[PDB]
Amino acid sequence: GLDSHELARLHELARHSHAVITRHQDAGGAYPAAPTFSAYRGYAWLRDGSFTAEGISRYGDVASAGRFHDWVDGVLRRRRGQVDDLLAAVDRGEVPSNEGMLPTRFTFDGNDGSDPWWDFQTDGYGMWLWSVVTHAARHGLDLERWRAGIDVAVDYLLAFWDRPCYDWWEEHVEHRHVSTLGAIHGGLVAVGTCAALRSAPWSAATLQVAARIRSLVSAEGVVDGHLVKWLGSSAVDGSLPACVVPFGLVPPDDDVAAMTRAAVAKDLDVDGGVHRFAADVFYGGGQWILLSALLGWNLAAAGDTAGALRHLRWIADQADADGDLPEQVPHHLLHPGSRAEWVARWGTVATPLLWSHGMYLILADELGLLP
Ligand SMILES: [N+]
Repeated sequence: GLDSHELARLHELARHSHAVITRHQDAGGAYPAAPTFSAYRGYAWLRDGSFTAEGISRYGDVASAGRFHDWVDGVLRRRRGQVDDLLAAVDRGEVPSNEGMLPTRFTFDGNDGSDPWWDFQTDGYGMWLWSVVTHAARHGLDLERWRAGIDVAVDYLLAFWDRPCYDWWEEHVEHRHVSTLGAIHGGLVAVGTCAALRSAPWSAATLQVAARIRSLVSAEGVVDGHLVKWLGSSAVDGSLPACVVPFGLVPPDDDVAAMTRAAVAKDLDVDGGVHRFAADVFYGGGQWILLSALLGWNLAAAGDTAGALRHLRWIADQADADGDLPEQVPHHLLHPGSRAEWVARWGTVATPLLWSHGMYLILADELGLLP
């Protein structure tokens, strides 16, 4: 495995990952995406925050992870009326516009940070349900602390899970993305199998809807034995291993899990750095730390320690002078011509990206390498 040279570098990157996350956590509890990146600064995402919260919970900082769940919970309780209004609209056959839906970007005070016409996404609500249930399980906590916010998220997701929306990458609003469906599935199975939530009025409905998601992925989201980026597509996306671990469309040992890991590695992994999708022109289509971390987590869960380690080492080699992990690195670019216009508009690549550090902590934990 690892000599004490490697073990010391990996331990130090874990401790720094904890530090950069808790130091930039907002006073209100939110985890920001990236404190210094022009286009992300001032906002919080449930997707980034939930994976960040899971790394922090595995690290053992119950206080930090708890303030993030408090923040999300309170933000969702404040949307109780908005969600009830959307459901009542649906019940009158007046299907609301993307412009009326719950937001993607939040301000640290829980307001919409963006107009959901331009970035409507449902995955973050499903990831938060997964995150808070897994945190409560790990540390023996009472979910009643966050139940009223869970109720808002469940109600919203049971109504809107099958709606087209933008993918994790804010593209293709017309499509139903398999990693978005996967995130919602993980959240619903998390609350539906949670003994502390056995009397919730939605308990049975969450597992019936999770089964409806798996039926749709079965019918339109599997080609040549692997998951695909969106229903009706042949291609893969770097986010797809999340549909195995942790969101559980299939478990690690399933043939579709194996074929999906192999398709993602062949089509999108270069020397341990995982690309998002073939067409990606964002900063030239670089190699994403969080996606290398996600593939590595999935190889670990499937019993491929070696492959997991190789991805962890690749990630650790992208750490900068201070131990900060960027969003992505340009060692291999899918569309090199496009990088310059992105550096010009938005600046140097987001560094640190909190989600990079969260995913680092998860993969390190899966390999038993936390201090
Ligand atoms: N695991």
